[PDB]
Amino acid sequence: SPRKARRARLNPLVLLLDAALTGELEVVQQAVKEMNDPSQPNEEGITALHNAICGANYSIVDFLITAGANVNSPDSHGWTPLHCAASCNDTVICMALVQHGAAIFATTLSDGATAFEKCDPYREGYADCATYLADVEQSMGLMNSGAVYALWDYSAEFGDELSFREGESVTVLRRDGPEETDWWWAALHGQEGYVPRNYFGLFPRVK
Repeated sequence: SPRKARRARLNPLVLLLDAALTGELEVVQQAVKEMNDPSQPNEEGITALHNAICGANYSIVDFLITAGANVNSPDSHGWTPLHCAASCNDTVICMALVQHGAAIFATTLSDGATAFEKCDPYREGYADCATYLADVEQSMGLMNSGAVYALWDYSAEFGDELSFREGESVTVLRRDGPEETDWWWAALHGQEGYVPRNYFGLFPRVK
């Protein structure tokens, strides 16, 4: 059952997404080498990683992450790979994503929810997944000496805000600051300022 050249008139991205959804690893492997960007989305913002997650294809997910697939790419509705993993209550995938640069506080375009809030209480594994994500959220600015990793470059909009580049480590000084629920007082190279929570991961992206 090796991989083979597709029928000439079929769209390769479509075959990629189906293979990621059903579980055909070699096909995914072939597509990834041929395409320029393993994070290539269709018209709906859906990427191979999104489908691998929903299909519970652990082998394909690891391959894609290791290959550099954008673990934070949002679809047309603002759902990132972490949001999909949570809605399936798949703790193992959530962990793999978190450990490779997932933005814990990213929110969807629809209903503006975080991954934690997308856990499905109607499906099995709900308690375990929600608890993990809740612990992940609480450990930020506390664990690893209070350090979090920027997942994107950010240019301060105000002097009281902090500028930073993708991949840099930021220390969270004030987390539960009441005056700002979506920002944290932080430190980068001796400078102190506010930074948006959704720009950070517990771990850095795979470069």
